[PDB]
Amino acid sequence: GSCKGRCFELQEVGPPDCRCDNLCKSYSSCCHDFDELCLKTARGWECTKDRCGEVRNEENACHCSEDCLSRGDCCTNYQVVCKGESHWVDDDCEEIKVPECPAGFVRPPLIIFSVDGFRASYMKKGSKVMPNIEKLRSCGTHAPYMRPVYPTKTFPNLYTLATGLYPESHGIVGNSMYDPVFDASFHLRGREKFNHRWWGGQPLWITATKQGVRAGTFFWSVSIPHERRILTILQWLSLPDNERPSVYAFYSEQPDFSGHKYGPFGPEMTNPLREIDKTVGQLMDGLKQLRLHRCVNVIFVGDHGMEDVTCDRTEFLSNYLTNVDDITLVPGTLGRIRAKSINNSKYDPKTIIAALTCKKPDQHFKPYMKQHLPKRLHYANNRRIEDIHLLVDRRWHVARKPLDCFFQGDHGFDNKVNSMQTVFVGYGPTFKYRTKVPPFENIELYNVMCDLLGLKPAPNNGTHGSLNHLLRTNTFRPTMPDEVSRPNYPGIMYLQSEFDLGCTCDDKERHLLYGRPAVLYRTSYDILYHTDFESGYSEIFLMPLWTSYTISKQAEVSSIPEHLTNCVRPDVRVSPGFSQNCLAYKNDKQMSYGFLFPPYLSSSPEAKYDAFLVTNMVPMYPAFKRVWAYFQRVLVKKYASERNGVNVISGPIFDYNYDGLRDTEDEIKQYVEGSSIPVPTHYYSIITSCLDFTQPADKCDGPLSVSSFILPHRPDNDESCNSSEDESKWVEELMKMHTARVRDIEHLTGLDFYRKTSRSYSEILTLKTYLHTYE
Ligand SMILES: CC(C)CCC[C@@H](C)[C@H]1CC[C@H]2[C@@H]3[C@H](O)C=C4C[C@@H](O)CC[C@]4(C)[C@H]3CC[C@]12C
Ligand SMILES: *[C@@H]1O[C@H](CO)[C@@H](O[C@@H]2O[C@H](CO)[C@@H](O)[C@H](O)[C@H]2NC(C)=O)[C@H](O)[C@H]1NC(C)=O
Ligand SMILES: CCCCCn1cc(-c2cc(=O)c3c(O)cc(O)cc3o2)c2ccccc21
Ligand SMILES: [Ca+2]
Ligand SMILES: [Ca+2]
Ligand SMILES: [Zn+2]
Repeated sequence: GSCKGRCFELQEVGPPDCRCDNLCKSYSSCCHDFDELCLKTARGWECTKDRCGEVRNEENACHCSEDCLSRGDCCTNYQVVCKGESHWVDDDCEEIKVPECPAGFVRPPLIIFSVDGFRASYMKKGSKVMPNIEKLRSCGTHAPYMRPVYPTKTFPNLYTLATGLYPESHGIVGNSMYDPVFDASFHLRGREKFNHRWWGGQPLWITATKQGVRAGTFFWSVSIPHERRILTILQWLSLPDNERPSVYAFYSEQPDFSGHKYGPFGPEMTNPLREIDKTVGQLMDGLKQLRLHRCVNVIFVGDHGMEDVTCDRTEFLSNYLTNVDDITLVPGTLGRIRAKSINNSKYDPKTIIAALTCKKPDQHFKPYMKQHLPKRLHYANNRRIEDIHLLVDRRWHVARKPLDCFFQGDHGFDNKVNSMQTVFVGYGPTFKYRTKVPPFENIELYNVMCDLLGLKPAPNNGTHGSLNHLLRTNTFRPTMPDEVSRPNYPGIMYLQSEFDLGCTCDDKERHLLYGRPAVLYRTSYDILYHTDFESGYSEIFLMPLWTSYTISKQAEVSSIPEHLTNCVRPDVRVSPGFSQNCLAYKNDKQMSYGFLFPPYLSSSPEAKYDAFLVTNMVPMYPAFKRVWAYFQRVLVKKYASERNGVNVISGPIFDYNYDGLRDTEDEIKQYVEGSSIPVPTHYYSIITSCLDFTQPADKCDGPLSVSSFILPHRPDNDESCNSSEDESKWVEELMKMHTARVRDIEHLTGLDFYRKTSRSYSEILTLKTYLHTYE
């Protein structure tokens, strides 16, 4: 019934003994004396010279008594003021080669310092307003920025951070959520968020406790001031080895709060950024007091950035739809449209998005069926994610009615938007000294954090080892996956006369730079060699899985000879039974065909004939052919001209269940008419070259540069409002919106790339997780 000596305990209490927890206020279960005993504030949070040696007065917020550090409740500045010790920030950075921890510490403790809406750019704008944060960044390990997940909202990103899962896998797909199985709605305000049914995956505090590592409460009630959070964590860290947690978490509502009201770049942002730094100096001044400042690994990390957004730049559905009253919309920086199923006869998904498509000359949102959203967002495979999505342009909002400024800043946009980028910093013995690392995605932190705790990570969407360059120790050693299916290498097995495919034609080492892609599923494929390209032909999918070729910088482009314009030749190396039939494409009136290796980049007039081989043909819609033709005839040579050659790996992807995973033969829903030939949901291409552009791609002795895409194989070009103009106007913009990581293609193909490079597997992993933003 009382909180005496019970304040901020870690005791797991189901009913009934009343509560003194860090979250007792959010639950309303605080024992009554929590405010007086636990939420002390008297005499502030910093020692003054007059308070030094003071007799202990329990009522003071913190203590400057000589018994204070025996009790572990000194103000964080006790030794600075009282014992004449230097502020951590004023001390010069010294490398922490080994963790200098008290005896009995089994693990280097870990502290996660989370900050809401910390734009990556704030770091510069504040080298002098954030002296403590800047010493952690300069002397520890830091990235220029960290990519948040989409939606770039607080809960999806904080839980992604806790799980290493995309929102669609852990289920916090948004700050607000309807779940049809539950018939219930989740909101940032309410007690529904406290129900465990919403929270999938395995968050870091569960991974640790299940493995015998104790955790402090990652969640703080807002009524608990930040200073008191720093004192509690510093107090948990003084507990005996039995009770002492290994991992801790501090959260700041700032600067998201001020970035919302005043905007991201207001001069008013400064003092928020300074308040945060003082809370860092309190933690590091606190840690140094405990002589834990060279023992604890500290992570400074945000959830998302802040963008200039005002209620003035708001598109209203009522201007595009007829029955805005028969729809539910999750509004703002992203759109989700569901049917108000009651009074909802007229609601038809197809009519809705047609009415929202390219209706205004400068439409600041695009409709999207979730499945057609860019694959790099991985935002479709959850029942809480509505089919209809509105991808809103940065700096804009979407709302139902004009009747829905108080805010100059907001966020939630696409996660490639630079204003949505956030910060990561690592400081401590397991982290690297004075070291910098490339921007990485926040789905990879979970593995690093398990590593820093010696925890076996739960299955997640990070690529374990992609971030080993962050750490001096706690090494996780990645191993290349093993080839499941092995390639058959066919020869001239059959005769041109044995083929009755209805295919007609007026016939008459350099390309596999980084080794053969591994096929990591059970199938039957043939490596096919040609002058200009190499391919792995799926006898199951009657198409190549991968097609690899190299186009040098000086390469010439050539037109399709008009006598071969509709030429499809039969490959003697592969069975009539394991080949497509041109007849199918004739019958299929909406389906046409394309080629993985472009005939435009043939090396000779004679070589070009290979490009017309039936084993290089794939189902392509006439609308997509516009996109692919442009990429093949124009952009490859352009990339080669810019990057001093490029190796290219193109192919099909099948993901009708939009799970981001290779489709099985049964998962395929669309085939060519009367054919066993599958229609891909997307086409991919991996474009690689030497990061050192003075070295051609084929003679590259160092790091690699890649850009990749997963272009959607759509029967129309309605995604492109400028599709009517020349492809010079729209194609590349489309391909930029569907930038992809090689990793993302590996999942969608079951293929493993870069297995035969000169680089370490760690580097290559880092390379497969890279996403070319074009921002
Ligand atoms: C009102 C705000 C100040 C706080 C909101 C807190 C809420 C999001 C947090 C508080 C307790 C959290 C759960 C707790 O850690 C136990 C686990 C079990 C694990 O398997 C999945 C996650 C889960 C349920 C946490 C979910 C988030 C919770 C409810
Ligand atoms: C993100 O991680 C989850 C966790 O593994 C992946 O979902 C699992 O995938 C495996 C492999 O196919 C299945 O055996 C599991 O059944 C899946 N999860 C569950 C709960 O069943 C998910 O595929 C990953 N996402 C991506 C895009 O790779
Ligand atoms: C290794 C994992 C690191 C992530 C830590 N992490 C902190 C959360 C947090 C804590 C609060 O105290 C809080 C608040 O006081 C007000 C508010 O609006 C939101 C708030 O969220 C949070 C939530 C969901 C998943 C993860 C989380
Ligand atoms: Ca990954
Ligand atoms: Ca799939
Ligand atoms: Zn947030």
